[PDB]
Amino acid sequence: RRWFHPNITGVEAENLLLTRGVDGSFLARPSPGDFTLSVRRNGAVTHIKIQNTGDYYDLYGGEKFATLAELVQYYMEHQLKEIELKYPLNCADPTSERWFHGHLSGKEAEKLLTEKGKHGSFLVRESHPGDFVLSVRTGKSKVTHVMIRCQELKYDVGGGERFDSLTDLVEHYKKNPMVETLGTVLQLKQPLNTTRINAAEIESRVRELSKGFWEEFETLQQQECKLLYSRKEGQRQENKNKNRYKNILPFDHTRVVLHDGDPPVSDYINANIIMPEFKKSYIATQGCLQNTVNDFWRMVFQENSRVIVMTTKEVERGKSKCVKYWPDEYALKEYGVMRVRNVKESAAHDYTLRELKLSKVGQGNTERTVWQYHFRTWPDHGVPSDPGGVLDFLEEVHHKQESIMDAGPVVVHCSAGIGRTGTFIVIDILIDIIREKGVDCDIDVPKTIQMVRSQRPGMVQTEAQYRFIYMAVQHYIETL
Repeated sequence: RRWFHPNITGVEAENLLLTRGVDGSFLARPSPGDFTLSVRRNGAVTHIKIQNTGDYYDLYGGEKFATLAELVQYYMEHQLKEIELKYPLNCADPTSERWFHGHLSGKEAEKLLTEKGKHGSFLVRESHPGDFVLSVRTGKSKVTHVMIRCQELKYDVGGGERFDSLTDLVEHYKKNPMVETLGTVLQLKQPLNTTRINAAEIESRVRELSKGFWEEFETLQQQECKLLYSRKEGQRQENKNKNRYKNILPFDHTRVVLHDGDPPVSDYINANIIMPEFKKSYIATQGCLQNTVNDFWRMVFQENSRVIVMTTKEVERGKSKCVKYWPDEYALKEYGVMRVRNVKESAAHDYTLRELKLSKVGQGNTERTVWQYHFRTWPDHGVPSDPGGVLDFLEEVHHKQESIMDAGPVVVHCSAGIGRTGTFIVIDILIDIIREKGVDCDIDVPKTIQMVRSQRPGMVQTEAQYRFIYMAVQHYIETL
C-alpha cells in the first residue's frame, strides 16, 4: 500500500509524479474525509476526487468501494475516464507504520519493550540527528539497539545494502534477520503495541488523541492491504444484481451461505458473519433491494436471528438506502416461503422498535419473534455530536438479545453495510468487554477494527466514525 502518501500537498504530488513517475504512474493522498487519486497521463497530472461521507469511498467519474486498496486493485486489474493506473508511486514516509515511533528516547523505548513487548517485538525511533534506531526485544529477556544511518536519502545498519526508505530496510531485516557477534538472532517478529490501553485510562488516551486520532486512524488504514481476501461469489453474473453497490462485496470465507433455496444460484446474500475474536456474534449486511427482501428473511430464519439493528432511514437525500422489508404495523406479509407479522411498533426518541413474528409458510410451529431496532436519528453525513443515544440503543439491543435463549447472531445493516454497520458493531464489541469485566480490562480500538475488517471489508469507514467509537466507549465508562 506504498502508493498512499499521508503528508503530501497537491503540488508535491504533481512534482513527485513529474520527476519520479512516468505515464500510468499514480498515488493517493488525503485532502475532511476527502482523498485524491493523482495520475500521470500524456506527461500531465490529473487529480481525481474520492469522497467518503461514512458509507463508502465514492470515486468521482468511477465506482464505489469498501477500501482505497480495493479501489486501486479494481482499476489496476481493469473503466476510469476523464486514465490508466499502471505504476504505484511509492511513499518513503514511515509515519503510518506501526513500528515507527518518531521522537522517542532509548530508555523510553526499553521501558515500552519491557512493559508491552515480547520475543521479536521491535520499533524504529529518531536518534546523531537525522539518523534512526531499531530497538528490538528478544527472549532472560534483552533489548538491542541497532543504529540506522541516514546517508544522502538512503538508510543502512553500518554496512551492506542502502535502502530508499525505513520500510524497505525493516522489510528486508524482517525476512533476513541480523545475527549478533555471539549468535543472537535479531528477529523482527511483530511491531510494539502502542494502542492497547486499559479501559480506566480511556479519558487520558482520548485527551492525547484530541491534540492524534488521524495518525492512529491512518496507521490502521495502512494495514488494509493485508485484507485483500477473495470476494468471488459476489462477482458471479447471477449475484451482481443482489449487490446494492457492484464492487462492495462480502468476503467468501465469512459470507452467509443460504441453504434450502428454490430448486440455480439460490445461496447468495451480501452479508458476513462477524465473530469477535481475542459472547454474541453479528451479521453485517446491506439494506435490502426489492430483489433481495426474500433472501434477507431466509437468512434471518436460517441463522435463528432474533434481533435486527437498522442504522439508516429508508430514504436519505431522495435516494433509497434500504427498501421496507417489514410489513405495516398490525399487517401480515409473505416474502417468498417466509411469513412476517408486524405485531407492534414502539417509538422512542432515537429509534423505533418493531416486534415482528417470523415463521415458514406451511409450518406454524416455526414462529419466532424478531425484534427490529430501527435507529432513525443518525445524521445524513458525519456522526452524532453525542454518543448517549447510540449507547442507550445498544444497551436495549444487548438486553433484548440476552433475554432470548439460543438467539442467533444480531443482524446489523445500514446502506452498504460497512460504515455505520461497522461503527455500531465495534462499539457493541468494546462495550460488551467493559460490561462483563468493568474498567479493569484491556481495550484495543484499531485491533478490534482490524479483526472485524478481516471478516467484512471496510468495516468502520471514516476518521469521524473512528473518533466516535472512542467517544462512545469513553462515555460508557464515564457513566458506570
